Amino acid sequence: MVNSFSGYLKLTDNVYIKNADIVEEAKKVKPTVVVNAANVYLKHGGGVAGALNKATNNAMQVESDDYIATNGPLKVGGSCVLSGHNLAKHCLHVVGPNVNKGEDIQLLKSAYENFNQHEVLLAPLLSAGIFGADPIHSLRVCVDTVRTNVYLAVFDKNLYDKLVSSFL
Repeated sequence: MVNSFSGYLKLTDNVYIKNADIVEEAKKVKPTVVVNAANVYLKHGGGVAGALNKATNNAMQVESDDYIATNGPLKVGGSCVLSGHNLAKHCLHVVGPNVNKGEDIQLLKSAYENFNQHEVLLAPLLSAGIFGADPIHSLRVCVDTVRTNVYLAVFDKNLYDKLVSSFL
């Protein structure tokens, strides 16, 4: 189906990439699904999670605290679907491994498999940024795992340029 995502470069048949702030993209597009770079406790302190939560005026955190009180922590490589608040219909909170916690990078493929439960997503690169993994490797795993239509937002221009110029 035609959609309103604009300005993306096509990497493969189903993976698209743009130098953009995921918060601003979400506000403009109002996608069905925005992906959060979550941790197992849904503590949205920094990185993408801190930015998305701030954009919701902390409503994402309040909802998340209730989710954890009822259900307990997620698994590394796991996910849950919560409200998208003012950003999207839904937020898919996905836990990539955090290398700075010693977590196993093979779980990155499991993390990306959650995307296949949604026909279209706006997402960051999983395990990138403060999660400590190599973003070039994360993009490779994304391409090789996700089969649904994923629109990747990369805020850092220098990183965006490197991801494009090194893509196989």
